[PDB]
Amino acid sequence: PMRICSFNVRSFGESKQEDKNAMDVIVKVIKRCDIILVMEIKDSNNRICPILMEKLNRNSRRGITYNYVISSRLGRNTYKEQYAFLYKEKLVSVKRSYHYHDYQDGDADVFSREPFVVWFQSPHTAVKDFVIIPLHTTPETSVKEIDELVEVYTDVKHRWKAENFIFMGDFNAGCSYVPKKAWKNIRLRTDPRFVWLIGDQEDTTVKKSTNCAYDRIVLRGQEIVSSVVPKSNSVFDFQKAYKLTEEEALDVSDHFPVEFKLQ
Ligand SMILES: [Mg+2]
Ligand SMILES: [Mg+2]
Ligand SMILES: [Mg+2]
Repeated sequence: PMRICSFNVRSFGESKQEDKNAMDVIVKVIKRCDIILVMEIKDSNNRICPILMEKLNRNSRRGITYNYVISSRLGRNTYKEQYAFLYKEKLVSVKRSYHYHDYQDGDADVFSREPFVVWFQSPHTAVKDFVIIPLHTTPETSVKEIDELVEVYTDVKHRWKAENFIFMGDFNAGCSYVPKKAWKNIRLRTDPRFVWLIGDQEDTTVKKSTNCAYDRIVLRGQEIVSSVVPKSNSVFDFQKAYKLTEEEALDVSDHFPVEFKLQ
């Protein structure tokens, strides 16, 4: 069974490479996953190659090799981020990737960080291919941004043959950003063909004082939905798993990763 993870790593820049403790936790988290979306990559050179070197040192299983695809730098101006997908080479490959663009009226309007959509081929799963649409919203505009994910789904269906979709990332989908009353105006929730694997009662925040399901996974496509391994869909508490204190865990990230498994 293949594990797919999304992980918001707070400010993953050159500085973070120097905290060996935090970096070792991040590597361990990645090593549990066959595909992992990493968000908040911030660098104008290369942080994604150091990570691959680190992950490919034990050249183990004569081939548990990892590769990556990374988006362009996305934002309004000086403040840019990248989405990266790290994946086990021998288990999946990238068929195509593109940056969503709204050809109608306002062209850079809704997303500050346009989804970097990636079409994966997966010869060993029941579902032979799927598309991952990642999103990292700006907190105060999460209602609109999450809602607009149905327009990305439409665009991808027009462009590619694809039937199976995974929407994942940091939607900021809780607490004061997306209150209970606002779910009514989000088509990604009110259309029930979209299946939510992380529910509104989950805690994706490392801090003990907060309990919000900021990070999410949503599927569409009857094939992929019915291929989810029962009980696999969860928050991975890396703090409890590696016996870290709150301070050590906050050095890694402010967010826990979310994940599920596919048959
Ligand atoms: Mg942040
Ligand atoms: Mg945030
Ligand atoms: Mg918490």
